[PDB]
Amino acid sequence: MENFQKVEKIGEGTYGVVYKARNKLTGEVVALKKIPSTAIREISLLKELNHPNIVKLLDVIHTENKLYLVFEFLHQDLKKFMDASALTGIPLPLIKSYLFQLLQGLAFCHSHRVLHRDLKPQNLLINTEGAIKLADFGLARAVVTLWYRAPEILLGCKYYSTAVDIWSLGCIFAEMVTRRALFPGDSEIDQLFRIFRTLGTPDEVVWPGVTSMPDYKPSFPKWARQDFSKVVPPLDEDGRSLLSQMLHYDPNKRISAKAALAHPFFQDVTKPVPHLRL
Ligand SMILES: O=C(Cc1ccc(OCCN2CCCC2)cc1)Nc1cc(C2CC2)[nH]n1
Repeated sequence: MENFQKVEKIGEGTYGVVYKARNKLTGEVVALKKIPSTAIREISLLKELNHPNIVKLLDVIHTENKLYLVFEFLHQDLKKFMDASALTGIPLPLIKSYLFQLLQGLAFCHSHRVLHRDLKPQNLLINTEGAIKLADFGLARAVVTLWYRAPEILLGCKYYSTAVDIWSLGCIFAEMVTRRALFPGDSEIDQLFRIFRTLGTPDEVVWPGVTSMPDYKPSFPKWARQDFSKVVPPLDEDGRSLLSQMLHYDPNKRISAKAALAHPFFQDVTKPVPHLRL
């Protein structure tokens, strides 16, 4: 750590403090996260999971029982960008470009059997060139917001799949379009009931095996499903169809990142430049 000069506090992550810092030898500006042997090995495997839509893990430093993760630095996160764009809304071609790029990043990690598990706007990082990148990939395996949590996790599935990331990204896509969180739960039951109130209480018809899940209760209220036309106006039919497939209850029916990239919604995808004031 004597090789780094702290510049400013980026924020407080799930694991520890994140600083913007300067590497004293290379002159490199990085993000430094201050955090068992199985953790060392899993984190070391993440150093090889390189993709243009994944924030680069430059180095892993284990000293005096403290673990430091050195990452590529980006100037802005999507949460702050969405707040800054609240009055006008993020233009649809930019939303579409960001969703396309995030799906490319997920398709890559998922092809390597690596899940994010905790996607949220705060860990999606953006630059002046129009890129968007996933941060904290694979750290979950190695107040916390529930808004993006998949229903199978809320229902107590211990062995969840890559579909949990598609659910989180669908929630984020809806929030970029409407300028409001889709399911802003403030407890696990409030989160689950908000999902049920919009998508309908799940049953054996739409989700075989749901009633056998660890935290499923037959006493859950039974709410009717709402039309996506009410949920995400003014999104077009291609976007609503894609979002519906990213929000399927059954993780097995939920669209994969690779199949989502082929969706007609992306026929006219482009890579616009965001308006960024740094
Ligand atoms: O999280 C960001 C975006 C960012 C940048 C600078 C910020 O400044 C923070 C507070 N300052 C105090 C005075 C004014 C504002 C805040 C957020 N970037 C990251 C993260 C990572 C790796 C995953 C670890 N890489 N890049």
